[PDB]
Amino acid sequence: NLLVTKRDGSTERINLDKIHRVLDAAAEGLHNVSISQVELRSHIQFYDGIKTSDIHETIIKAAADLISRDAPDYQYLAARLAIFHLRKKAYGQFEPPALYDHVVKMVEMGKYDNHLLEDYTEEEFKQMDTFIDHDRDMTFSYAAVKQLEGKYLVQNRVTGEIYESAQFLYILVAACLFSNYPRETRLQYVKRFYDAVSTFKISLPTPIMSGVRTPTRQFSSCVLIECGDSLDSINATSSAIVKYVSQRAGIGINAGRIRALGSPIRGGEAFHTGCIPFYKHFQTAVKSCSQGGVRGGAATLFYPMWHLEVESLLVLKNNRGVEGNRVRHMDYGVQINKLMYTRLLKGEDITLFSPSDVPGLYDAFFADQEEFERLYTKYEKDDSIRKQRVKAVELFSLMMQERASTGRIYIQNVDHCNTHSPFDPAIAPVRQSNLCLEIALPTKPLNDVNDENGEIALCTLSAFNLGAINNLDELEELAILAVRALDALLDYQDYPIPAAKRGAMGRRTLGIGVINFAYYLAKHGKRYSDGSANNLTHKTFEAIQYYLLKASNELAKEQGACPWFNETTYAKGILPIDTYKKDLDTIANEPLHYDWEALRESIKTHGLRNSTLSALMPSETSSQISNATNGIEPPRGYVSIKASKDGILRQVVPDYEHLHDAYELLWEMPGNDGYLQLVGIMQKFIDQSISANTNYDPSRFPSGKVPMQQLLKDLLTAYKFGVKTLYYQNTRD
Amino acid sequence: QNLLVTKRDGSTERINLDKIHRVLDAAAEGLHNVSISQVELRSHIQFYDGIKTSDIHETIIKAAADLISRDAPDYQYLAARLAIFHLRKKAYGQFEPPALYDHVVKMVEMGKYDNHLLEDYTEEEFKQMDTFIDHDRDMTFSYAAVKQLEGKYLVQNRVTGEIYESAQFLYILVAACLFSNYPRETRLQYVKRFYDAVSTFKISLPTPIMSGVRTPTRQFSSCVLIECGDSLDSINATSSAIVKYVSQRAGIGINAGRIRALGSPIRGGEAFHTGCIPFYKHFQTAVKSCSQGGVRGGAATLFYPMWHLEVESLLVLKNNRGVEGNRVRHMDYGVQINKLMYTRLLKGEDITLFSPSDVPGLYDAFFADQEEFERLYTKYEKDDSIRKQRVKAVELFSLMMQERASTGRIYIQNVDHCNTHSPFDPAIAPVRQSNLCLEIALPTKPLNDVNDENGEIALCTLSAFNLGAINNLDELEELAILAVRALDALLDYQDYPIPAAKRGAMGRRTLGIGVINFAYYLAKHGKRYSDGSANNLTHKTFEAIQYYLLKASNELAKEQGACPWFNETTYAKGILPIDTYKKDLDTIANEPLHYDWEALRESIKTHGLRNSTLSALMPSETSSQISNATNGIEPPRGYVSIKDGILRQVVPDYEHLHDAYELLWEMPGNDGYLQLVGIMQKFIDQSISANTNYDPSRFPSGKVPMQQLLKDLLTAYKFGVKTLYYQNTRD
Ligand SMILES: Nc1ncnc2c1ncn2[C@@H]1O[C@H](COP(=O)(O)OP(=O)(O)OP(=O)(O)O)[C@@H](O)[C@H]1O
Ligand SMILES: Nc1ncnc2c1ncn2[C@@H]1O[C@H](COP(=O)(O)OP(=O)(O)OP(=O)(O)O)[C@@H](O)[C@H]1O
Ligand SMILES: Nc1ncnc2c1ncn2[C@@H]1O[C@H](COP(=O)(O)OP(=O)(O)OP(=O)(O)O)[C@@H](O)[C@H]1O
Ligand SMILES: Nc1ncnc2c1ncn2[C@@H]1O[C@H](COP(=O)(O)OP(=O)(O)OP(=O)(O)O)[C@@H](O)[C@H]1O
Ligand SMILES: Nc1ncnc2c1ncn2[C@@H]1O[C@H](COP(=O)(O)OP(=O)(O)OP(=O)(O)O)[C@@H](O)[C@H]1O
Ligand SMILES: Nc1ncnc2c1ncn2[C@@H]1O[C@H](COP(=O)(O)OP(=O)(O)OP(=O)(O)O)[C@@H](O)[C@H]1O
Ligand SMILES: Nc1ccn([C@@H]2O[C@H](COP(=O)(O)OP(=O)(O)O)[C@@H](O)[C@H]2O)c(=O)n1
Ligand SMILES: Nc1ccn([C@@H]2O[C@H](COP(=O)(O)OP(=O)(O)O)[C@@H](O)[C@H]2O)c(=O)n1
Ligand SMILES: [Mg+2]
Ligand SMILES: [Mg+2]
Ligand SMILES: [Mg+2]
Ligand SMILES: [Mg+2]
Repeated sequence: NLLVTKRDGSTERINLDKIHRVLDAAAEGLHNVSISQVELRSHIQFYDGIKTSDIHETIIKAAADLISRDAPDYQYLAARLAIFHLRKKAYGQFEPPALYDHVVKMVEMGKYDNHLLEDYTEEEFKQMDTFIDHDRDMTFSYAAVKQLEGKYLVQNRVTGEIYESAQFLYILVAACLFSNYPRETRLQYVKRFYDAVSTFKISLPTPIMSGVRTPTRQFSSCVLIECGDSLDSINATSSAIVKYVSQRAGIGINAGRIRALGSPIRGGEAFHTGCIPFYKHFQTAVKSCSQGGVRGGAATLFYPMWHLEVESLLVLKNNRGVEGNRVRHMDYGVQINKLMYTRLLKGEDITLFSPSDVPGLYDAFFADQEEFERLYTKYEKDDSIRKQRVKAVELFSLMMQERASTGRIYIQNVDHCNTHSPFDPAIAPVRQSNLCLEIALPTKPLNDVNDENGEIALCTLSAFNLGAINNLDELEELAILAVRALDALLDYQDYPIPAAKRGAMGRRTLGIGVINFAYYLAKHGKRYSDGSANNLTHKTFEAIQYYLLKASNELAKEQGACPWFNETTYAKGILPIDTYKKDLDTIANEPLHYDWEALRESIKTHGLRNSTLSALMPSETSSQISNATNGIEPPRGYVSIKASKDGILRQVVPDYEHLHDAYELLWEMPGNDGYLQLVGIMQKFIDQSISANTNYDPSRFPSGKVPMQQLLKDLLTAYKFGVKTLYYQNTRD
Repeated sequence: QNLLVTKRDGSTERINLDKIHRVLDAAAEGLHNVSISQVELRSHIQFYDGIKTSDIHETIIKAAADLISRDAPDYQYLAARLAIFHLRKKAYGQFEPPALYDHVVKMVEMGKYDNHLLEDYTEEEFKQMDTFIDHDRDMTFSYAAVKQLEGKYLVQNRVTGEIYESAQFLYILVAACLFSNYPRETRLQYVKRFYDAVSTFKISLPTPIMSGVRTPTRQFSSCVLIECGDSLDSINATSSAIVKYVSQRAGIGINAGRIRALGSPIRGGEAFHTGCIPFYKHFQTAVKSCSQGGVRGGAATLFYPMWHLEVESLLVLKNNRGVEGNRVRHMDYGVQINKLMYTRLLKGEDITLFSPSDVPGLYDAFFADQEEFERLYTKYEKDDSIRKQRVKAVELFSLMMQERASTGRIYIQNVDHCNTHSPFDPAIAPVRQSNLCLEIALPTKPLNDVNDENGEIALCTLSAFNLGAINNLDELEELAILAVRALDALLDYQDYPIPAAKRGAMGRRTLGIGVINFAYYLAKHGKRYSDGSANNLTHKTFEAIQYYLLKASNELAKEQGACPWFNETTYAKGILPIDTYKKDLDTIANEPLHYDWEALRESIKTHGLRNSTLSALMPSETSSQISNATNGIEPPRGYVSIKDGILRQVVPDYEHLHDAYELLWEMPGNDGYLQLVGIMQKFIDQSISANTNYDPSRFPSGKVPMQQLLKDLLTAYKFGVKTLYYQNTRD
């Protein structure tokens, strides 16, 4: 005699057969799943007059809780049930409308960009509708669908109303990005690109997934802003942060130029009150807005190791201090070079300077290591220059201690970023990184928010799904599609800050990485830790960079090289294979299989459409769409528990049934050596950097505490193999 | 063995107590009831072998300063002169200052003085200005004055600590700079007259003028008012202007009430608005990012309407019982209230809260049109389609007064009073905010960029009349001419880092001239604050002040032209403050107008005013110490006030007036004080930094009841009080 409340507000007798019908449809083709089990977990929570939507959410939750090693197919059962509900939420029915009718209505509501109706005819929308396979929504895993409804699908962030479905997302991303292409080839690209992303061969980032089709055009994930030593630059930097955080971007801030506490201002008219009060101002700029209504804003701030306030800056995330000297809600990257490590190894002292007191030292730190060492030792001997001496061991230990405590103190090897780089340090040095330490681009400080002479670096991302290819030669066509889409995006999107448009239009920097690398190694029967994957990694990432360059080179023939191509090492006929750190020759003997010399000349002759092409991002969120292992990281477990706005999610490794023994889980590794070696080998070909993690299990160490010696050893090992940056440090609980 | 001292050059010589004694005799000349032996004994015991001669001098300064008392007040002059002696050595290497011209040349060469001085004046003119100077006026400072001189005002290295000048050089060059664009026929006559006025303490100058005017950095406006719009572009523009102006000696008043509430849709729902508090935090770090020109810390007051949707969250931002996520403690706040809000309180009704983005026209009418506000308010209160929240008026007001009592830093602005009794036409240029210390009330316009030419930032330049230095009220005629001319010339002389600020300054040319030594003034007339015995005297006094201020600015309009936007003032329509004051004042004062305001009215309507505003009563907490004045209109805490460390300051003429003063905690309540404020406000163009005071021990169970807090609040409104500054609670 129990009643349920329908969508129209009316009530009718409960019908358990209707629910069974829906469960049957979602369980089609699945193995080792039980409808009864979901029913048992669901029926008990029903009550008189329960809303029909609350019933649907109950059975989704019930199926999601049953995701396990014994029955992994619950990941599709839970996903499909969620898909069913999302259809009702968006369309009021299961079957999606015609694409054209959908677009017209959505443009009328102001949810889609007007250009869609201007750039495509009704005939073309009907033709694009034939490209769409809505049954591909039944190929998602549960974690994927939660990211879709939570972040990616176009929706009202106040109401919660869903406006679209996954395949409309995919086709309109493709339609918008190729909207400026000639009608002779346009739809052919739209279809090819739609297939590539909807069948998970190419992975798209969050701001593209949630942005490309909306009236707000900003799809770059990474924004790099260099701050100058003036109030005008600090104000400009702060404004650019607020504007770009609110428009879907994560921020990298370089504030190393700012003079130290106690420095004179205007000849001594003022006493400099320090960097920390300005860091706080950058922090509130980041936390002032949400990231385009999708997630919270975040930033990583960079400063040199030899900065005079470095001992104060290193403990900014430490919870044991007053608010006066704590800036906890930002991450930090300490910038290091060969000389600093040398002082550590020789057990010597490091001299701290304010960049305002040492002419030329800051610039040489990134561009010229010989000049740096000349100026550094010269200023160390100058009594007239304000300075402070610290033991290198104590300084490094403090850094690694804070890195261990928080996990969010990062390292950037600035010499590696410039000796092995797509840029000439004498023309455009790399002086910072981004939020997740995989981006390395040239920048220039601003004197105003609208300063035409400043440069903010933008990087637009994507990733190759290494688990979705049978041969490395598939990367060629995939690279062409990826490069063309991201490069066309640069002309398509808008730029709230003029200095950012400068860097984007001048360099056209792309950052394309990989996902499902752990799955990839598992299929080849290799491991992270023992070194069995060294040569396979070398072979694999050679193919990736080669086809990326080849695609960008061909696109230069068609549309012209980027305006500032002559500032690259590529322009001088220098390739990544020429400048890598030679210690890599001791850990890999895989030969080059592709014709780089023919490629070298073609680049030297026609140039590149893009100054950078590769960067290995963590893909923490975006990789969940294809149920991939994120980036290059090994999974935590066969069934991982990840975070979400709704609650906890269970995510299964791809093909657990056949590869349960093939995977090497994160905490099954003896140490970081094997991992750091793979990262170094990757870096040989990667244009920018890699979001490299370090991992430590306290229980594997005596007295349950990781010795400082081990931390410093892995740090030096990373530098030895040319690793440019270090991201998270994970400490097991 | 013999005890040695270390000289300045690093050498040593046998200690000579006679040298110290001789220095003490020079500083004690003409003083009474002081003992050199007392100072020497306290100093000698702290001496040690090889003691630096400069540490010797600092010791005898401390010794004299510790003997400052009611019994022997002249130690305040003993300690000061000793401090002046030492400051001479630091700046010149000797007691006697160099010739003015040689000093200026060297300081310009060192980059400590502005280049224009050597361009605008000849060597002959500097030698002539040197004849105006009386360096012996340095011996007329009190100790607190000299501590502010060496600490904040004298040109010095903020990293080194090196002093570069003395007080009379400060005074002569402030005058020389401000009148530097004057015709040579009258220029040096203005320089001498103005130098005499400030060095003999007739006119009091504010901190950024005292520490700024002669330096290469030209920004001397004390108050900067920035209105923020509901957009990121405006928020970014506001943040930039704050950082720039704090760094250049200014205090900030922020209007952030237009910002839509937490939960509001953005771009039709593309985003969820995360609230005002994260932006308030961004403003706080902007204020605290810089020092104020190297002199003191940055500070700001932020303003919002009482009917804002987040008002309950905004009111507790200084409350120390919360996580950092919803606490912005290092800023002050001004709650904006009007008649309709008070009515709901008195009637025991509800107040409806809105986000200004959801109530078209309500925010503007809140300041400009009380009739239209009530129409829109009641209309929107019944609209179900409009997001809203209802709160009992009693509970909302109690929360506000609770946080005001706990912190002392939650302020009140009666926005209707600020626009019905104003030099500005609310239909053209409404007053929508105040400043840091709640005495400034000027028009603003939000910016869309830091370089936006269509925005308006309000700047106010300050000064004060020393009421304890005048013999008759007609001496204000001369002093007003000097004060107005100096501040008006300053506007063309100084620079403007933000274009929107230059717009308001050049367009309205708003000045804020107040008073100091008011407590000393009442004491000389045998009046008190509390009983109402000074109501008519206050009326008579502040009538003369505003009249002579308007008259000075009216004459200045004839000579140089009225301000560009004079047409936006009530003065332009022939309306005077004596026409628009709150009528309840007629019940607490029957003093007639002694000056010809009708003749002035005709003159203003014809020739205009050089300045849109002229009067504002600032607290003058720092600047008043220079003349050893009682600060502003506030009564002293004691005969010896304790304000490097601790300072002792004696009220002027303690010997003859110890019985005439009425100390702060000798008062029954705030009624007598609030009536004086209301009477003052009748003539004041802008507002007054009005304090409320409470002694818990006078109340049952040692706690001031909310009913009493609300009574004083309503009393202030009753008498047309525009703003409320500090609430002081006795310990
Ligand atoms: N009478 C019912 N008794 C039990 N479950 C029901 C009943 N009607 C619908 N459900 C279940 O509720 C869930 C949500 O279905 P649905 O979104 O179609 O709700 P609805 O009220 O039927 O909507 P509409 O009337 O627009 O079709 C489904 O799992 C469906 O099987
Ligand atoms: N052909 C289908 N294949 C898969 N899922 C479907 C199909 N048709 C409908 N669904 C989904 O199943 C759920 C229930 O659909 P539907 O409203 O038709 O049934 P019901 O609500 O149980 O019954 P009714 O609403 O007619 O009382 C919805 O979430 C809908 O999107
Ligand atoms: N009042 C202040 N308080 C604290 N820091 C300040 C202040 N003014 C400027 N700074 C800092 O001093 C540095 C220089 O400031 P800025 O360049 O804008 O002024 P400037 O006139 O060029 O002086 P300088 O010639 O010394 O550089 C910057 O790091 C800025 O943040
Ligand atoms: N991502 C964001 N997170 C939080 N607050 C935001 C964000 N973007 C904008 N805001 C706030 O929303 C308000 C409106 O923003 P703004 O005017 O700059 O953008 P807009 O495109 O004009 O949007 P709208 O048309 O809704 O006004 C401002 O108060 C601003 O601070
Ligand atoms: N030999 C001394 N013994 C004791 N007190 C002294 C001696 N010389 C100076 N003083 C006192 O020290 C204080 C500081 O005086 P002053 O600045 O002139 O020091 P100084 O070393 O004598 O400098 P300078 O050489 O420039 O005259 C004064 O009170 C002075 O009387
Ligand atoms: N004529 C004066 N009137 C008042 N104070 C003076 C006079 N001459 C000097 N002083 C002050 O007295 C202090 C001491 O002056 P001065 O250096 O000449 O004497 P001293 O330090 O005691 O002895 P010494 O000759 O060893 O320096 C200084 O602070 C100086 O400014
Ligand atoms: N929570 C996050 C995650 C990523 N990012 C940005 O996205 C870049 C790559 O991160 P990612 O590949 O994990 O991001 P997703 O696109 O996978 O969400 C980083 O450099 C950040 O700039 C961010 O701003 N905020
Ligand atoms: N600590 C202070 C005090 C005052 N002020 C500014 O000075 C104005 C009047 O204060 P005041 O007259 O007490 O300042 P002084 O000139 O006496 O130092 C206020 O409106 C503030 O804008 C400031 O910026 N910082
Ligand atoms: Mg139904
Ligand atoms: Mg500078
Ligand atoms: Mg001496
Ligand atoms: Mg807007």
